[PDB]
Amino acid sequence: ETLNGGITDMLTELANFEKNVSQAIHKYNAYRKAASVIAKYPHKIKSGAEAKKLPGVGTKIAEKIDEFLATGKLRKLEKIRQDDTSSSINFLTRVSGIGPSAARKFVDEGIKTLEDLRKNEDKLNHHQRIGLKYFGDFEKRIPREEMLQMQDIVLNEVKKVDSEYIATVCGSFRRGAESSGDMDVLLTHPSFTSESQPKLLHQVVEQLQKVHFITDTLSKGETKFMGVCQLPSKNDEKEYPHRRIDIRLIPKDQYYCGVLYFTGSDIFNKNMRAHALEKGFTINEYTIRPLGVTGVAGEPLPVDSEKDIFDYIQWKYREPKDRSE
DNA sequence: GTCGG
DNA sequence: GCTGATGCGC
DNA sequence: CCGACGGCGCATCAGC
Ligand SMILES: *[C@H]1c2c(ccc3ccc4ccccc4c23)[C@@H](O)[C@H](O)[C@@H]1O
Ligand SMILES: [Cl-]
Ligand SMILES: [Cl-]
Ligand code: NA
Ligand code: NA
Repeated sequence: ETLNGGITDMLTELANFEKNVSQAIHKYNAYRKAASVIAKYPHKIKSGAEAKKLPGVGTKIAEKIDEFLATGKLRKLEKIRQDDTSSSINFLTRVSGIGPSAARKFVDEGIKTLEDLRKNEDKLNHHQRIGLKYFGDFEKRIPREEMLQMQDIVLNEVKKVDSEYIATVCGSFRRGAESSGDMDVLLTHPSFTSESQPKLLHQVVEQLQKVHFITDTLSKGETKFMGVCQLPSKNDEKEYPHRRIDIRLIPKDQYYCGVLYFTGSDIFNKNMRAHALEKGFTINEYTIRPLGVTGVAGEPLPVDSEKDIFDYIQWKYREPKDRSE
Protein backbone atom coordinates (compact mmCIF):
# COMPACT_ATOMS: atom_id res chain seq x y z
CA GLU A 1 0.00 0.00 0.00
CA THR A 2 2.82 2.33 1.03
CA LEU A 3 4.80 0.92 -1.92
CA ASN A 4 2.97 2.53 -4.84
CA GLY A 5 -0.04 4.10 -3.11
CA GLY A 6 0.76 7.49 -4.55
CA ILE A 7 0.66 6.06 -8.09
CA THR A 8 -2.48 3.96 -7.64
CA ASP A 9 -4.35 6.80 -5.88
CA MET A 10 -3.39 9.00 -8.86
CA LEU A 11 -4.58 6.45 -11.42
CA THR A 12 -7.91 5.89 -9.62
CA GLU A 13 -8.59 9.63 -9.38
CA LEU A 14 -7.87 9.93 -13.11
CA ALA A 15 -10.17 6.93 -13.59
CA ASN A 16 -13.08 8.65 -11.82
CA PHE A 17 -12.71 11.88 -13.81
CA GLU A 18 -12.79 9.93 -17.10
CA LYS A 19 -15.97 8.13 -16.08
CA ASN A 20 -17.87 10.91 -14.31
CA VAL A 21 -16.72 14.07 -16.15
CA SER A 22 -15.41 13.10 -19.60
CA GLN A 23 -17.81 10.12 -19.87
CA ALA A 24 -15.04 7.98 -21.40
CA ILE A 25 -15.88 4.61 -19.88
CA HIS A 26 -13.05 2.84 -21.67
CA LYS A 27 -10.40 5.18 -20.29
CA TYR A 28 -11.97 4.72 -16.85
CA ASN A 29 -11.53 0.94 -17.14
CA ALA A 30 -8.01 1.37 -18.59
CA TYR A 31 -6.86 3.47 -15.60
CA ARG A 32 -8.49 1.01 -13.15
CA LYS A 33 -6.70 -1.93 -14.78
CA ALA A 34 -3.40 -0.02 -14.58
CA ALA A 35 -4.08 0.80 -10.92
CA SER A 36 -4.87 -2.86 -10.16
CA VAL A 37 -1.79 -4.37 -11.77
CA ILE A 38 0.37 -1.79 -10.00
CA ALA A 39 -1.46 -2.43 -6.73
CA LYS A 40 -0.24 -6.05 -6.87
CA TYR A 41 3.33 -5.29 -7.97
CA PRO A 42 5.57 -6.32 -5.01
CA HIS A 43 8.18 -3.60 -5.60
CA LYS A 44 8.40 0.17 -5.33
CA ILE A 45 8.34 1.56 -8.87
CA LYS A 46 11.33 3.78 -9.69
CA SER A 47 10.22 4.94 -13.14
CA GLY A 48 7.51 4.77 -15.78
CA ALA A 49 9.65 2.44 -17.86
CA GLU A 50 9.58 -0.07 -15.02
CA ALA A 51 5.80 0.28 -14.76
CA LYS A 52 5.28 0.03 -18.52
CA LYS A 53 6.44 -3.57 -18.39
CA LEU A 54 3.17 -4.37 -16.63
CA PRO A 55 0.17 -5.35 -18.78
CA GLY A 56 -2.31 -2.47 -18.78
CA VAL A 57 0.37 0.19 -18.32
CA GLY A 58 1.13 2.02 -21.56
CA THR A 59 3.15 4.99 -22.79
CA LYS A 60 0.80 7.63 -21.38
CA ILE A 61 0.60 6.19 -17.89
CA ALA A 62 4.38 5.72 -17.98
CA GLU A 63 4.81 9.44 -18.63
CA LYS A 64 2.39 10.27 -15.85
CA ILE A 65 4.31 8.05 -13.44
CA ASP A 66 7.56 9.82 -14.36
CA GLU A 67 5.98 13.22 -13.67
CA PHE A 68 4.59 12.04 -10.33
CA LEU A 69 7.88 10.43 -9.26
CA ALA A 70 9.88 13.59 -9.97
CA THR A 71 7.38 16.12 -8.65
CA GLY A 72 5.05 14.27 -6.29
CA LYS A 73 2.08 15.46 -8.36
CA LEU A 74 0.37 15.52 -11.72
CA ARG A 75 -0.28 18.97 -13.22
CA LYS A 76 -3.51 17.89 -14.95
CA LEU A 77 -4.89 16.36 -11.77
CA GLU A 78 -4.01 19.37 -9.62
CA LYS A 79 -5.79 21.53 -12.20
CA ILE A 80 -8.89 19.35 -12.53
CA ARG A 81 -9.15 19.25 -8.72
CA GLN A 82 -9.41 23.04 -8.54
CA ASP A 83 -12.02 23.10 -11.29
CA ASP A 84 -15.35 23.99 -9.71
CA THR A 85 -17.57 22.31 -12.30
CA SER A 86 -15.56 19.15 -12.84
CA SER A 87 -14.91 18.46 -9.16
CA SER A 88 -18.59 18.95 -8.40
CA ILE A 89 -19.72 16.68 -11.24
CA ASN A 90 -17.29 14.02 -10.06
CA PHE A 91 -18.54 14.35 -6.48
CA LEU A 92 -22.27 14.13 -7.18
CA THR A 93 -21.87 10.73 -8.83
CA ARG A 94 -21.05 9.31 -5.39
CA VAL A 95 -24.82 9.45 -4.79
CA SER A 96 -26.36 6.13 -5.88
CA GLY A 97 -28.71 6.78 -8.76
CA ILE A 98 -26.72 9.86 -9.87
CA GLY A 99 -24.52 8.84 -12.76
CA PRO A 100 -22.31 11.05 -15.04
CA SER A 101 -25.37 12.25 -17.00
CA ALA A 102 -27.48 13.34 -14.01
CA ALA A 103 -24.46 14.84 -12.26
CA ARG A 104 -23.69 16.96 -15.33
CA LYS A 105 -27.33 18.07 -15.62
CA PHE A 106 -27.42 19.04 -11.94
CA VAL A 107 -24.16 20.96 -12.05
CA ASP A 108 -25.26 22.82 -15.20
CA GLU A 109 -28.23 24.19 -13.27
CA GLY A 110 -26.29 25.20 -10.18
CA ILE A 111 -26.94 22.08 -8.06
CA LYS A 112 -23.45 21.11 -6.87
CA THR A 113 -23.60 19.73 -3.32
CA LEU A 114 -25.65 17.37 -1.16
CA GLU A 115 -27.19 20.43 0.45
CA ASP A 116 -28.23 21.67 -2.98
CA LEU A 117 -29.63 18.19 -3.67
CA ARG A 118 -31.46 18.25 -0.31
CA LYS A 119 -33.31 21.42 -1.26
CA ASN A 120 -34.26 20.17 -4.72
CA GLU A 121 -36.05 16.87 -3.99
CA ASP A 122 -38.56 17.51 -6.77
CA LYS A 123 -35.70 17.16 -9.25
CA LEU A 124 -34.58 13.73 -7.95
CA ASN A 125 -36.11 10.41 -9.05
CA HIS A 126 -36.99 7.76 -6.41
CA HIS A 127 -33.61 6.02 -6.57
CA GLN A 128 -31.66 9.27 -6.22
CA ARG A 129 -33.62 10.35 -3.14
CA ILE A 130 -32.75 7.08 -1.40
CA GLY A 131 -29.14 7.35 -2.51
CA LEU A 132 -29.12 10.85 -1.00
CA LYS A 133 -30.84 9.72 2.18
CA TYR A 134 -28.20 7.01 2.79
CA PHE A 135 -25.18 8.79 1.28
CA GLY A 136 -22.98 8.06 4.27
CA ASP A 137 -24.36 4.60 5.04
CA PHE A 138 -23.83 3.37 1.48
CA GLU A 139 -20.16 4.39 1.57
CA LYS A 140 -19.52 2.34 4.73
CA ARG A 141 -18.28 -1.23 4.45
CA ILE A 142 -19.99 -4.18 6.14
CA PRO A 143 -18.11 -6.18 8.78
CA ARG A 144 -18.40 -9.94 8.10
CA GLU A 145 -20.03 -10.40 11.50
CA GLU A 146 -22.90 -8.16 10.45
CA MET A 147 -23.11 -10.00 7.13
CA LEU A 148 -23.51 -13.25 9.09
CA GLN A 149 -26.39 -11.75 11.09
CA MET A 150 -27.83 -10.41 7.85
CA GLN A 151 -27.56 -13.89 6.33
CA ASP A 152 -29.32 -15.47 9.33
CA ILE A 153 -32.32 -13.21 8.71
CA VAL A 154 -32.45 -13.84 4.96
CA LEU A 155 -32.22 -17.65 5.08
CA ASN A 156 -34.76 -17.81 7.91
CA GLU A 157 -37.36 -15.61 6.21
CA VAL A 158 -36.81 -17.21 2.81
CA LYS A 159 -37.35 -20.68 4.37
CA LYS A 160 -40.34 -19.29 6.24
CA VAL A 161 -42.03 -18.23 2.96
CA ASP A 162 -41.46 -21.60 1.29
CA SER A 163 -39.08 -24.28 2.57
CA GLU A 164 -38.43 -25.30 -1.04
CA TYR A 165 -36.63 -22.02 -1.88
CA ILE A 166 -32.84 -22.16 -2.11
CA ALA A 167 -30.98 -18.99 -1.14
CA THR A 168 -27.27 -18.38 -1.36
CA VAL A 169 -25.45 -15.22 -0.25
CA CYS A 170 -22.70 -14.85 -2.84
CA GLY A 171 -20.06 -12.21 -3.49
CA SER A 172 -16.73 -11.88 -1.70
CA PHE A 173 -18.63 -12.81 1.47
CA ARG A 174 -19.07 -16.37 0.19
CA ARG A 175 -15.33 -16.51 -0.47
CA GLY A 176 -14.85 -15.54 3.17
CA ALA A 177 -14.02 -11.83 2.88
CA GLU A 178 -13.62 -9.89 6.15
CA SER A 179 -15.99 -7.20 4.94
CA SER A 180 -18.43 -6.59 2.13
CA GLY A 181 -19.75 -3.62 0.18
CA ASP A 182 -23.26 -5.05 -0.03
CA MET A 183 -25.30 -8.27 0.16
CA ASP A 184 -26.00 -10.20 -3.03
CA VAL A 185 -28.54 -13.00 -2.67
CA LEU A 186 -29.23 -15.65 -5.31
CA LEU A 187 -32.59 -17.32 -5.05
CA THR A 188 -34.19 -20.27 -6.83
CA HIS A 189 -37.17 -22.62 -6.42
CA PRO A 190 -37.89 -26.00 -8.09
CA SER A 191 -41.07 -24.60 -9.70
CA PHE A 192 -38.92 -22.06 -11.60
CA THR A 193 -36.84 -23.19 -14.56
CA SER A 194 -35.75 -21.89 -18.01
CA GLU A 195 -38.75 -23.26 -19.91
CA SER A 196 -41.75 -23.36 -17.58
CA GLN A 197 -44.05 -17.19 -11.67
CA PRO A 198 -43.93 -13.41 -10.88
CA LYS A 199 -44.72 -13.83 -7.18
CA LEU A 200 -41.70 -16.02 -6.42
CA LEU A 201 -39.49 -12.98 -5.87
CA HIS A 202 -42.22 -10.63 -4.60
CA GLN A 203 -43.25 -12.96 -1.77
CA VAL A 204 -39.69 -13.06 -0.46
CA VAL A 205 -39.21 -9.28 -0.67
CA GLU A 206 -42.59 -8.92 1.07
CA GLN A 207 -41.64 -11.17 4.01
CA LEU A 208 -38.33 -9.30 4.40
CA GLN A 209 -40.25 -6.02 4.60
CA LYS A 210 -42.72 -7.55 7.09
CA VAL A 211 -40.03 -8.32 9.67
CA HIS A 212 -38.63 -4.87 8.83
CA PHE A 213 -35.35 -6.11 7.38
CA ILE A 214 -35.81 -4.40 4.00
CA THR A 215 -36.45 -0.68 4.48
CA ASP A 216 -36.44 0.71 0.91
CA THR A 217 -36.79 -0.40 -2.71
CA LEU A 218 -34.53 0.96 -5.50
CA SER A 219 -35.91 -1.34 -8.20
CA LYS A 220 -37.98 -4.50 -8.26
CA GLY A 221 -38.93 -6.75 -11.12
CA GLU A 222 -39.84 -10.39 -11.52
CA THR A 223 -36.21 -11.57 -11.40
CA LYS A 224 -34.19 -8.87 -9.68
CA PHE A 225 -34.70 -6.77 -6.57
CA MET A 226 -32.39 -3.97 -5.49
CA GLY A 227 -32.92 -2.29 -2.17
CA VAL A 228 -31.91 -1.29 1.31
CA CYS A 229 -31.89 -3.29 4.51
CA GLN A 230 -30.95 -2.84 8.15
CA LEU A 231 -30.19 -5.13 11.07
CA PRO A 232 -32.41 -4.51 14.10
CA SER A 233 -30.67 -2.54 16.85
CA LYS A 234 -29.93 -4.20 20.18
CA ASN A 235 -31.46 -2.85 23.41
CA ASP A 236 -30.36 0.78 23.97
CA GLU A 237 -27.71 0.28 21.29
CA LYS A 238 -26.84 2.60 18.44
CA GLU A 239 -28.69 2.01 15.16
CA TYR A 240 -26.91 -0.09 12.51
CA PRO A 241 -26.25 1.62 9.18
CA HIS A 242 -28.56 0.99 6.20
CA ARG A 243 -27.09 -1.42 3.65
CA ARG A 244 -27.45 -2.31 0.00
CA ILE A 245 -28.98 -5.67 -0.80
CA ASP A 246 -29.78 -7.28 -4.11
CA ILE A 247 -31.88 -10.41 -4.50
CA ARG A 248 -31.83 -12.38 -7.73
CA LEU A 249 -34.34 -15.05 -8.75
CA ILE A 250 -32.71 -17.54 -11.13
CA PRO A 251 -34.15 -20.59 -12.99
CA LYS A 252 -33.18 -23.74 -11.08
CA ASP A 253 -31.37 -25.23 -14.09
CA GLN A 254 -29.21 -22.09 -14.29
CA TYR A 255 -28.87 -21.52 -10.55
CA TYR A 256 -25.47 -23.11 -9.97
CA CYS A 257 -23.86 -21.35 -12.91
CA GLY A 258 -25.22 -18.17 -11.31
CA VAL A 259 -23.85 -18.97 -7.85
CA LEU A 260 -20.46 -19.80 -9.40
CA TYR A 261 -20.51 -16.62 -11.46
CA PHE A 262 -21.64 -14.32 -8.64
CA THR A 263 -19.21 -15.77 -6.11
CA GLY A 264 -16.20 -14.95 -8.25
CA SER A 265 -13.69 -13.66 -8.00
CA ASP A 266 -13.46 -12.00 -11.43
CA ILE A 267 -9.97 -13.34 -12.07
CA PHE A 268 -11.13 -16.82 -11.11
CA ASN A 269 -14.08 -16.72 -13.51
CA LYS A 270 -11.79 -15.74 -16.39
CA ASN A 271 -9.31 -18.51 -15.57
CA MET A 272 -12.22 -20.93 -15.46
CA ARG A 273 -13.84 -19.78 -18.71
CA ALA A 274 -10.43 -20.11 -20.36
CA HIS A 275 -9.89 -23.67 -19.13
CA ALA A 276 -13.51 -24.33 -20.11
CA LEU A 277 -12.81 -23.49 -23.76
CA GLU A 278 -9.63 -25.58 -23.61
CA LYS A 279 -11.76 -28.65 -22.91
CA GLY A 280 -14.34 -27.66 -25.52
CA PHE A 281 -16.82 -25.91 -23.22
CA THR A 282 -18.31 -22.41 -23.04
CA ILE A 283 -19.11 -21.19 -19.55
CA ASN A 284 -21.14 -18.02 -19.01
CA GLU A 285 -23.30 -16.61 -16.21
CA TYR A 286 -26.19 -18.88 -17.13
CA THR A 287 -24.91 -22.18 -18.53
CA ILE A 288 -22.07 -24.41 -19.70
CA ARG A 289 -22.26 -25.47 -23.34
CA PRO A 290 -20.24 -27.90 -25.52
CA LEU A 291 -18.29 -26.41 -28.41
CA GLY A 292 -18.41 -28.30 -31.69
CA VAL A 293 -15.36 -28.80 -33.89
CA THR A 294 -16.44 -25.80 -36.02
CA GLY A 295 -17.05 -23.62 -32.94
CA VAL A 296 -20.84 -24.06 -32.84
CA ALA A 297 -22.04 -24.20 -29.22
CA GLY A 298 -24.43 -27.05 -28.53
CA GLU A 299 -27.34 -27.35 -26.11
CA PRO A 300 -26.90 -26.46 -22.38
CA LEU A 301 -25.48 -29.26 -20.20
CA PRO A 302 -27.28 -30.54 -17.03
CA VAL A 303 -26.09 -28.66 -13.93
CA ASP A 304 -27.33 -29.72 -10.48
CA SER A 305 -24.46 -28.35 -8.39
CA GLU A 306 -21.38 -26.14 -8.53
CA LYS A 307 -19.17 -29.24 -8.65
CA ASP A 308 -20.99 -30.53 -11.75
CA ILE A 309 -19.53 -27.54 -13.58
CA PHE A 310 -16.01 -28.41 -12.40
CA ASP A 311 -16.46 -32.04 -13.50
CA TYR A 312 -17.38 -31.01 -17.06
CA ILE A 313 -14.07 -29.18 -17.54
CA GLN A 314 -12.24 -31.80 -15.44
CA TRP A 315 -11.12 -29.47 -12.68
CA LYS A 316 -10.84 -30.10 -8.94
CA TYR A 317 -13.80 -28.57 -7.11
CA ARG A 318 -12.42 -25.45 -5.49
CA GLU A 319 -14.12 -23.83 -2.50
CA PRO A 320 -14.94 -20.09 -2.74
CA LYS A 321 -12.23 -19.24 -0.19
CA ASP A 322 -9.58 -20.37 -2.68
CA ARG A 323 -11.32 -18.81 -5.71
CA SER A 324 -9.29 -15.58 -5.46
CA GLU A 325 -7.70 -16.56 -8.80
C1' DG B 1 -5.66 4.56 -22.51
C1' DT B 2 -3.98 -0.02 -23.76
C1' DC B 3 -3.82 -3.82 -26.52
C1' DG B 4 -3.46 -6.48 -30.61
C1' DG B 5 -5.38 -8.28 -35.25
C1' DG C 1 -51.13 4.14 -24.92
C1' DC C 2 -46.92 1.56 -26.81
C1' DT C 3 -41.92 0.43 -28.24
C1' DG C 4 -37.17 1.15 -28.21
C1' DA C 5 -33.26 3.91 -26.29
C1' DT C 6 -30.79 5.64 -22.46
C1' DG C 7 -29.03 5.86 -17.69
C1' DC C 8 -27.68 3.37 -13.93
C1' DG C 9 -25.76 -0.19 -10.93
C1' DC C 10 -23.51 -4.20 -10.62
C1' DC D 1 -4.67 1.95 -38.27
C1' DC D 2 -8.41 1.30 -35.71
C1' DG D 3 -12.01 -1.71 -33.16
C1' DA D 4 -12.54 -4.01 -28.65
C1' DC D 5 -12.83 -3.22 -24.23
C1' DG D 6 -17.75 -9.77 -20.41
C1' DG D 7 -23.73 -6.96 -20.51
C1' DC D 8 -28.16 -7.43 -18.18
C1' DG D 9 -32.63 -5.98 -15.30
C1' DC D 10 -35.16 -2.32 -14.25
C1' DA D 11 -36.68 2.79 -14.19
C1' DT D 12 -37.26 6.45 -16.88
C1' DC D 13 -36.96 9.06 -21.09
C1' DA D 14 -37.67 9.97 -26.18
C1' DG D 15 -40.59 9.47 -29.87
C1' DC D 16 -44.42 7.66 -32.24
C1 LIG E 1 -17.55 -5.78 -16.74
C2 LIG E 1 -18.17 -5.19 -15.62
C3 LIG E 1 -17.57 -3.97 -15.13
C4 LIG E 1 -18.07 -3.39 -13.95
C5 LIG E 1 -19.07 -4.00 -13.21
C6 LIG E 1 -19.72 -5.14 -13.66
C7 LIG E 1 -20.66 -5.77 -12.82
C8 LIG E 1 -21.36 -6.88 -13.23
C9 LIG E 1 -21.21 -7.34 -14.54
C10 LIG E 1 -22.04 -8.36 -15.00
C11 LIG E 1 -22.01 -8.75 -16.33
C12 LIG E 1 -21.17 -8.10 -17.23
C13 LIG E 1 -20.30 -7.09 -16.79
C14 LIG E 1 -20.28 -6.71 -15.42
C15 LIG E 1 -19.39 -5.69 -14.91
C16 LIG E 1 -16.50 -3.28 -15.78
O1 LIG E 1 -15.53 -2.68 -14.91
C17 LIG E 1 -15.76 -4.05 -16.91
O2 LIG E 1 -15.06 -3.16 -17.78
C18 LIG E 1 -16.75 -4.91 -17.71
O3 LIG E 1 -17.67 -4.09 -18.44
CL1 LIG F 1 -17.16 25.83 -16.52
CL1 LIG G 1 -26.98 -19.41 -22.88
NA1 NA H 1 2.41 -2.48 -20.43
NA1 NA I 1 -23.80 7.46 -8.51
